[PDB]
Amino acid sequence: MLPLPDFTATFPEPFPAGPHSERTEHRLLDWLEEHPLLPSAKAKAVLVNITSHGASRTFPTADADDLLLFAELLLWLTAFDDVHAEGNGVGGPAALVDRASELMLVLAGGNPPRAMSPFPAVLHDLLARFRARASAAAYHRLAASLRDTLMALVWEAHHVAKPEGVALATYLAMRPHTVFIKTITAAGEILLGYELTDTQRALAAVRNLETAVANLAGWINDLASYEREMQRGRGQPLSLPTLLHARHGGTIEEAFTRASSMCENEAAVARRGITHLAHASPNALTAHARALEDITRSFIWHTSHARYQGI
Amino acid sequence: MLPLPDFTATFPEPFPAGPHSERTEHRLLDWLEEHPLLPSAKAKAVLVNITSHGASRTFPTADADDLLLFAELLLWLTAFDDVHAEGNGVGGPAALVDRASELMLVLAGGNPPRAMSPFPAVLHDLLARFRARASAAAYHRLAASLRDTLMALVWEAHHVAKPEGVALATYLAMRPHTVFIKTITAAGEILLGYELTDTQRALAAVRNLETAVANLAGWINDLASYEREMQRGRGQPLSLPTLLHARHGGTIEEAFTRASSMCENEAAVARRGITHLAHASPNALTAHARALEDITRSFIWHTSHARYQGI
Ligand SMILES: [Mg+2]
Ligand SMILES: [Mg+2]
Ligand SMILES: [Mg+2]
Ligand SMILES: [Mg+2]
Ligand SMILES: [Mg+2]
Ligand SMILES: [Mg+2]
Repeated sequence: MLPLPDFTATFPEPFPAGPHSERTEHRLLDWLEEHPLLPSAKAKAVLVNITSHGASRTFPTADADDLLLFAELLLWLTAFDDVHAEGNGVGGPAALVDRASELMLVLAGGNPPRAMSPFPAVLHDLLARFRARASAAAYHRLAASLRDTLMALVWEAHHVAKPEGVALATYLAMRPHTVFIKTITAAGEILLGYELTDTQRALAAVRNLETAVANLAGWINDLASYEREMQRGRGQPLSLPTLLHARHGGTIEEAFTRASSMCENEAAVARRGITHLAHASPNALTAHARALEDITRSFIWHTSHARYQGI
Repeated sequence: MLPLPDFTATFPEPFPAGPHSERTEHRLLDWLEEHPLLPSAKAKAVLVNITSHGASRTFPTADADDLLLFAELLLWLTAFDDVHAEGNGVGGPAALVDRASELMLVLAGGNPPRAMSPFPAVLHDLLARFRARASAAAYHRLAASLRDTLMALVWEAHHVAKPEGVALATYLAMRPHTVFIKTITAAGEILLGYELTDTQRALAAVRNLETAVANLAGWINDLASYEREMQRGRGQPLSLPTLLHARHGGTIEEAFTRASSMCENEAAVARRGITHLAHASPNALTAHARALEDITRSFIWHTSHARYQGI
């Protein structure tokens, strides 16, 4: 069972998906035969599916080409998380640090030594295509979001063995960086062809909406992933219900009820923020509100995927 | 003894120091009583001295105010390295990861939870003053350089216990990030009031000079710091002579001879690169060549300081 959040009042189904979902899924499989990032063909098929079909919901406006770019970056990042991070790879946190440091060198520019992992070179190519498409500031924001995620995955890898050693407030601030929401949005500004001034980014209305969408994305993933993340060998995962259970005692069921209330409140904040920003102003504050709405709908959609709940 | 590199033909003494060296040293001590980053008053005095007097050589053009900003950032970063990183702090690599993750949150923007270390809040204030002074792209480059350094300090902390487990080529690519040269230069573009186009940064002449200055800064620090870094309890440090000694066998003296040859060659490359770029073009390629020359002279200067060789 486990109580789950109900978004009917804030983000009702269905979530619009754009056209190019099945082509993207095929062009992603051709790309991956050219750059094998996943060991298993089974794992590859599930991840290619949720990425392509999820990307259709994240950016319904699209362009079959722009969509494939974003889908390739998101699959690259998720595959890296799944192969190396969260303790999935051997060698402990130290091996992830070595892999993350190679990627930092790609991000810093100026040809680093060749790596025997394929992830650095793919990232190099992906960043090249995004740099050509984005403004200078927009690329920098994409690159920053990725640098921050790498530090946060290193952080997570040092705490998965003892999730109870993490304070709830630290987890809530770190989780937006491990759920990739900042990279998704920075990629969205590029591909949807808009960009906010640094003064607009400082607006409370803009920050409060971005915070609520980041919280909601991480928390719903935590709830949707808890059973799968649990069925592995290790104990409780480093995630929201585990920390609420440690904080309040009681049962996991009551932790999920608490988390589900947290998520519904956060969805209400996000809905109200989308309405404020969409009620016109600069066209950049709209479009951004609409970009964040579709990103949010796609995160709610992907919790029903096989990657999380099987059948 | 230990053979050391001779830069007389490439970067002869003396190195010009600007005027405001002693005021900066006093204004730094007043700042630190307001924000204690160093435990000891002895440690504080040495570090304030080399930072203020070194900063006078790094940016002779100056402005007593602009100089104090840069000096505060460089002292903040060096104090963080000295207190938490390279194994100086207890709790192993994991404690440094937690401290670095707090700083990543400062860099990402949007108020993280309050930390009980003072380093995050000082960084928050320092970044605020640099954002007001720099262009949007220039601030982003400063912030990126700092993100990259944090990952590289985390990397170093995972390898100091077994320096021989590091390949020479990996160390050479990582060391520019732990010697802080990229932050120094990005701060210089801001404070000297210039900035390169992304196409200029791609010029071979610009990249080859930046690489040679980064190599030289890290390597001369390695050689100057080897005796001090050795006199601690642990064995050989994670640094150039240690890795050359492991690569070639032989003696530490022959490793230092090899490293000294590497440094003199690199200084010759840097000198030739400074001449090419200074021979006019856009005024931005000059000034940059001159900025890098002064940065390089300051790194050579600071190897004679008490922080490295005592008396
Ligand atoms: Mg993860
Ligand atoms: Mg996962
Ligand atoms: Mg999950
Ligand atoms: Mg160091
Ligand atoms: Mg040191
Ligand atoms: Mg040193």
